[PDB]
Amino acid sequence: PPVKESSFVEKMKKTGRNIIVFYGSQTGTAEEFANRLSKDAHRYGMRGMSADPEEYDLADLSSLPEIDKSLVVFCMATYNGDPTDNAQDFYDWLQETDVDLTGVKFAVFGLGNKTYEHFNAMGKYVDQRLEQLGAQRIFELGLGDDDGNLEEDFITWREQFWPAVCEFFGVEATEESSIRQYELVVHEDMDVAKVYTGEMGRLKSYENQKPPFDAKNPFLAAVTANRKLNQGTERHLMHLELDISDSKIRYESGDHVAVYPANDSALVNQIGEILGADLDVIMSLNNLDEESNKKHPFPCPTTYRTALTYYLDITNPPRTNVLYELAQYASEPSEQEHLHKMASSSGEGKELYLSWVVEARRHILAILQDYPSLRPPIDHLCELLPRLQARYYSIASSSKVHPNSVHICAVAVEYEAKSGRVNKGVATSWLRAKEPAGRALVPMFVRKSQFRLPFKSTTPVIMVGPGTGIAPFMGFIQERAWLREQGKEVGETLLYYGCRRSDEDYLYREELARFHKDGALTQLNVAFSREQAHKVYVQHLLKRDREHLWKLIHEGGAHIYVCGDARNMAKDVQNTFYDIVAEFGPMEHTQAVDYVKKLMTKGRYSLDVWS
Ligand SMILES: Cc1cc2nc3c(=O)[nH]c(=O)nc-3n(C[C@H](O)[C@H](O)[C@H](O)COP(=O)(O)OP(=O)(O)OC[C@H]3O[C@@H](n4cnc5c(N)ncnc54)[C@H](O)[C@@H]3O)c2cc1C
Ligand SMILES: Cc1cc2nc3c(=O)[nH]c(=O)nc-3n(C[C@H](O)[C@H](O)[C@H](O)COP(=O)(O)O)c2cc1C
Repeated sequence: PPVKESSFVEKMKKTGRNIIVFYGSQTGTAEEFANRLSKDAHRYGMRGMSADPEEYDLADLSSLPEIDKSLVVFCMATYNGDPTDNAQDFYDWLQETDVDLTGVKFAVFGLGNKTYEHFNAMGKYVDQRLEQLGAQRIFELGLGDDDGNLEEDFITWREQFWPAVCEFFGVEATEESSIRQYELVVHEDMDVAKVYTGEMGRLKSYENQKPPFDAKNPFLAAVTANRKLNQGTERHLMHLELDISDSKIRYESGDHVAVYPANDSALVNQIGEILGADLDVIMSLNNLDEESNKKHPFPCPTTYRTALTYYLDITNPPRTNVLYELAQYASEPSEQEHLHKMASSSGEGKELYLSWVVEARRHILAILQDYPSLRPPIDHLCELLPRLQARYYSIASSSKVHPNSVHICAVAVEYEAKSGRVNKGVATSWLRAKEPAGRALVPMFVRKSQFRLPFKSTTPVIMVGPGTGIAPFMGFIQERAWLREQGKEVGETLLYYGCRRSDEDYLYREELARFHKDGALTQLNVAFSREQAHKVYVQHLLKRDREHLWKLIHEGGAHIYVCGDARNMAKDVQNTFYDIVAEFGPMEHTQAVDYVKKLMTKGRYSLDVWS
């Protein structure tokens, strides 16, 4: 229960703001969009501020009309058909309230991914609900699809949004001058005890650990084990064990473990070297808006090296506003023009951004090397880069068997980018380098999920997780085996797993064989996709066992679980379940779909997919 800030409307009145942009974000994408819209206000004679709804009480929206030409914008992401954690309060409020929002003007931009049944559910709800409550829409709902290109969807919406705002309120495009949000303050003689060295919350919080641990106060768990899971050399799949003893962290199979990684030191050093900057300068970036709660873009004071290493994202392709602001620092005309045009909503500038930056997966260093005239000051770059996010992993262990250890099953990311270089996954490269052996510590925390084994030990379980999708099921199988050892009555436990070849990347091969031998796994159905000319996938095995699965589903009350790739595997497995139901019900495809979607609402078809 966070302590709410005082009314955001009064803050707007006291600081001359007429527009406030709220963000529902978990990976920081909606947060950036909000900040971008907020900063935009200035270019149209208005003044905005972005804000975390969790820190506020949206009921004060009814007071917003008290400000002339006032407006509120919501940039909301959706997660599993639900609101972001930080937007749950606001969501619950929209449902319970009956407050009259007459006079309130709003606009909504939703961040979603079409590869989901509930595409932009949050953005759609917020947009619809504010209207039901009496507020009037000032611009159409935005539907950003992260499966195509979200950045482009924002550009398009934004380009139309402002002219519509200006026309309704009768304001002009007062043109654009580079404006810093922070001021640099170099520190020449500061006590080392006050310089952030990578911690996420309070100073020295990593050195002096105190519970409870969470996203703002992660627990530095020792890496007790880090072994290679795959047999061959095509790729690198690994199994790590994080010791959470004395952390008091609670967890259950199905939960996720998040880790705060460190960027590649070489990459950090090269960025500093190409900019001719001294990365060991101790400094702070202080907000020019002395009223804002966001005093720095990241924990300060600190060195540029530490910022680029633990607080800043220096690997993902930079967004258009970043390249736009950096353009001023490119001394070669043609290069200044290419960067400037990256923010176009159409044409060659847009196409170049999509192919040369996004498709080629060029990170900031690559751009600095490919456009050699671009030499921005390090301090402004640090202000522009997005924050380094934590990465989530499906805990591969059962707390009933390993209450003081959190297991991770992950594939190391390393690929040839069309940018011509080899790109390395931040968290996995970092995880892979951690050696059991001070100790190898990993800053982490647990996030509870709704992916859970049936409450009743007798309820049948059908698990589908090819590749790394196996990771929560190792926890499930462990727990189910443990239940049998405790004398309990355990229903059928079926695993449908898949890999390329039994001698290449069959994860947990020995463990799964043991569980099967001992009866913990009623069936171990493995699809080896490359051992023959045609592909053999998990859904092929499900179709093969359609008769039995239907019996378990329709008569046994079986629970279905699907983990892994959400792009193709999940949809294909879902389609196969449609076919099974349709044939054995029997019923028309349309009803089969409803039947399966119903199982999802009744908690009997759960997902843990990602891209
Ligand atoms: C809820 C959830 C559960 C997850 N569970 C697990 C898990 O249990 N095990 C696991 O291994 N992962 C899991 N992940 C994925 C994990 O969170 C990270 O996204 C993954 O490990 C990569 O992170 P990274 O920092 O190593 O790579 P990053 O530096 O974050 O880079 C990731 C990006 O690289 C790009 N990329 C990757 N390959 C290519 C390529 N070949 N060509 C072009 N672009 C490419 C993509 O844009 C990808 O988004 C899960 C993710 C979520 C959201
Ligand atoms: C675990 C997970 C679940 C998601 N579930 C949904 C969903 O149900 N619907 C949707 O439209 N998008 C979904 N998305 C996509 C996000 O809404 C989209 O990537 C958004 O840009 C993230 O914004 P953020 O960085 O501000 O949190 C999901 C993404 C992840 C990683």
